Amino acid sequence: PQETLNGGITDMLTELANFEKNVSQAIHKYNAYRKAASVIAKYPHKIKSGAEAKKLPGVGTKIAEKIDEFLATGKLRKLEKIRQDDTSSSINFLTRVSGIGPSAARKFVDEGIKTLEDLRKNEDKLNHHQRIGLKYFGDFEKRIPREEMLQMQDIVLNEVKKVDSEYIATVCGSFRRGAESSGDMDVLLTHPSFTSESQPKLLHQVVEQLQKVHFITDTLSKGETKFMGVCQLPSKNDEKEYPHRRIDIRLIPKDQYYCGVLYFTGSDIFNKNMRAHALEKGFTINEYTIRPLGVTGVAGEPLPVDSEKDIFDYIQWKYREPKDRSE
DNA sequence: CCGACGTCGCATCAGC
DNA sequence: GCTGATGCG
DNA sequence: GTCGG
Ligand code: NA
Ligand code: NA
Repeated sequence: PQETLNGGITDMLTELANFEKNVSQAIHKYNAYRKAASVIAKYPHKIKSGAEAKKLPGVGTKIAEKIDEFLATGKLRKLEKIRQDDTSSSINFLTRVSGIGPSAARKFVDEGIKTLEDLRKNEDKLNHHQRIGLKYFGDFEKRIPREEMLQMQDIVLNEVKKVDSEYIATVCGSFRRGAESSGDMDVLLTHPSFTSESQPKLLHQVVEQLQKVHFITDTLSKGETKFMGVCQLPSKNDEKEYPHRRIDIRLIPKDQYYCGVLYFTGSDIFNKNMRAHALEKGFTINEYTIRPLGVTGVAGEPLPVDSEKDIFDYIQWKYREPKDRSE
């Protein structure tokens, strides 16, 4: 619908969510508030009362009472109190640094480290990831327009093919689904020589090549199947430099690749629905495999999958393009 | 009432 | 040194 | 916090 409709409510809930996650360390309270904000963000009416909102799935008595207070007064007392409280605001703010989660942010604030300037003054208290998150603080909160994501895809597919024309690489996420912008880049990689019953630097070689051409600029973490790092499109010799961007690269067994591509293409709602329909047809899908279910509920051996459509055929569903996987 | 709520690879730390 | 827990994305 | 066994 429209922000003007329930943006005040959805903004209030998202702020309460962040405080649960970052200050309370109550991840489930956080996900509850976020779910409430999302169902409400999709409701195509300006909500008039908590009782109206409570009909919606994920809004309960508490959030109904909060909505009543917000509508009548324009604010939530408890959010106003958290907002001004120096400890809570600082903890919440510091978690915006990649690699600083609620635990580190609490420790920093417990010793007087509250601001980016405080972090910048205390480099030796930061691990390598947190230093990189600090270095690119502003860049990492920017969205990536699709035209840039295309240019980034072009570099990644070219360099991957240059290492070995046998690699398969798929940029997934909302971008795959036609998203006009993105938050990071999620690259899924496989090779025929890598199966579930068969890593030989096949991830390292792609990362190295991407580093050798100066696309990947920093490494947050890297092992034999998952890389998290920083990348940046090349400038134009005389043009504002592009911002640095977060990029993940996953190496997946070939026999699990299209289940991985399906899963990490999403959306989250679409995945829940396809998983649900799959159970009601006798199958279980996870990020790795589709397996048939016995009459007693015992999952059998994973079934051969060589394309996304294969999965749809198993469950007797017509192939849905990434565009049409919003839900 | 009261437990579930998504999963996991990797970096780092606790403990031995 | 090694194994397991915890934090984090 | 919300849901549901
Ligand atoms: Na409800
Ligand atoms: Na963070």
